[PDB]
Amino acid sequence: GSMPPQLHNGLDFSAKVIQGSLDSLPQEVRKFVEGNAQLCQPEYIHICDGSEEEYGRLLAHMQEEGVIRKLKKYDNCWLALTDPRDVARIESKTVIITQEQRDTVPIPKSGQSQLGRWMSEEDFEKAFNARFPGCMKGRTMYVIPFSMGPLGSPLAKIGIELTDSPYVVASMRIMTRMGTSVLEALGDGEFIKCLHSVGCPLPLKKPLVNNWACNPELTLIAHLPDRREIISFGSGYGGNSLLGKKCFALRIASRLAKEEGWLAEHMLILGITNPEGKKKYLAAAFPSACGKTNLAMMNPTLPGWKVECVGDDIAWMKFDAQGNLRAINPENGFFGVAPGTSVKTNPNAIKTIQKNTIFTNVAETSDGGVYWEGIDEPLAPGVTITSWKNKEWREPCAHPNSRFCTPASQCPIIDPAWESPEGVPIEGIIFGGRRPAGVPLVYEALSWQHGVFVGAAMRSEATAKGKVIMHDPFAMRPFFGYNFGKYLAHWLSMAHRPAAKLPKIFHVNWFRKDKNGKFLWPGFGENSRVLEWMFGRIEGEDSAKLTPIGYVPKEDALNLKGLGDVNVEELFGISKEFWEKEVEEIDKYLEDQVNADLPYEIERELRALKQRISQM
Ligand SMILES: [O]C(=O)C1=N[C]=[C]C2=[C@]13S[C@@]23[S]
Ligand SMILES: O=C(O)c1ncccc1S
Ligand SMILES: [Mn+2]
Ligand SMILES: [Mn+2]
Ligand code: NA
Repeated sequence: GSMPPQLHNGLDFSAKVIQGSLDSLPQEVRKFVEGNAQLCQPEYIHICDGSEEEYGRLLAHMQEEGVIRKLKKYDNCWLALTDPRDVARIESKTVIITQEQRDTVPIPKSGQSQLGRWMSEEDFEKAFNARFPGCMKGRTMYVIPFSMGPLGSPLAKIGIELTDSPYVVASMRIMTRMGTSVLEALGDGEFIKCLHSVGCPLPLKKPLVNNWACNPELTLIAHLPDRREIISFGSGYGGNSLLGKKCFALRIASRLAKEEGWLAEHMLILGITNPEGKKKYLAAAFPSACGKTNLAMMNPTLPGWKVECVGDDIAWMKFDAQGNLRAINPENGFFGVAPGTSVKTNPNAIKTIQKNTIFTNVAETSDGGVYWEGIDEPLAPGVTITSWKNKEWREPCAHPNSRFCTPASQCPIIDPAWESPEGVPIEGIIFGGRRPAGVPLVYEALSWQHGVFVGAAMRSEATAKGKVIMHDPFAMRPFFGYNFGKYLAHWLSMAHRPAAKLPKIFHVNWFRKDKNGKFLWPGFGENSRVLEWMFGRIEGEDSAKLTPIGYVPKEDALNLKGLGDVNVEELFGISKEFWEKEVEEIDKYLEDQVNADLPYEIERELRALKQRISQM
């Protein structure tokens, strides 16, 4: 873009650019970069090109400043350890700004909304002014041009993230498509404006802990959908700082999707091929605490079946002119929870993460390897462990929210269409939650409307003493870009869309325990048997029986060959007393939390379920 006019010498930042050119940027890109540079006062501006050279040098530099360590056991893998105050998304400091609160969250009947956090426009200007002026003093402002989705896909959308964190740059290179080709594709078009800062201008006013710059007290993750802006301050943690992911691809994206006729959801996408050489794509939404990544990369136990991964976290879906629900994975990598990852739980992840992968808050072995709880692999004596707190270890060795951040292209079961610009046709949508009692292994919704209800009704046992069953509709509770009632209405409207081929909707539960606490289902790759049943159902097979909660596998329909005796009686048991309570808790929840914005059809599904249960 062109040089700003000025009476002095404070507005044109061209002389501080150390890679790239303000002149070569599209006009609105320069205005976004230069205006924030005027505000944040970085020492330098680096316009990222996405090259391997850039990446390699940025890593080595972080290595030089003690901010990351090379993991010598592996091929180009790296470890970051954070300030223990900056380890996770902070929901209570995550907000969406709109003129009217009701556009962002429903106004609850009696309680506080659990479905979002609204902040007023005026409150946010004050909060911004108290954080961003001068915040990058002494630092480089990196400019990251990025695409969500395959470059050029009709479903893809472009952002520009400004950040003062090299860690965010490196991770965005993995988790998005980043660099010069994006700028060239963008041209004079529109882009989501993403501004991030760790909130630690130099000279530092407060102690730097573990060489991890952050500002926990002023952490604030804000979304301004009307301005097409995401503005995030004080956290380097991925869900807070990698703005393409939750901020853009769920919060901003879900609101855009509502307005444009598509869906942005917290779903994995997998492709499954059966022994008859037929392949289907499925999407699944489980709470953050559950195992999307494991299901998306499942190694099936059933012979002749194959599972391939399109994505493990976020799906962008649009019914096309032909009525097919086409989906893309808008991301470029996997930002997976490391603990619990083993050759038994996810052998394909184990394979993926030994090259070109950045790990955060895991333990390090003395031979330059990684360790965490649940890795389920012994260490040779001699090999010692440094914890994620940078101390010798024999409390966990890795933070429970520690991560790997790995390229999608490296997954040995990555689907051949995982980057196809047209997306993949979704034929089933799976909801699920961790339920120790009452809820069967699998059931199928009676209708589209019943299925949307099933999404809305999702509950799951929270990670621990005492247990709590929390609501998490569509697995979107932390992620709604707008009023949940209106999101319900948007999903319900798909039934009325000309030509739409509405996928079958299922609900799963791998967690049911019997009368004495015994797991009723062995899980892992045996979950391929559930996927088999769903596959058949989608093909029209007569393999279901009706129950009050929906369809379940009829007698002998579920493939149990090789498993022995399975207590299907208890696993598929439906208790009237459990379901009476369940429907009441769902009622109370929807009435309070959705209130005047609850669609008629969802109230009707509630009444119908109540009625079916009453007739048991
Ligand atoms: O089990 C368990 O855990 C399960 N199932 C189904 C679905 C989902 C889960 S977790 C989540 S989160
Ligand atoms: O909380 C989430 O669902 C999540 N999913 C993937 C990667 C990071 C996060 S913060
Ligand atoms: Mn997620
Ligand atoms: Mn309708
Ligand atoms: Na560190």
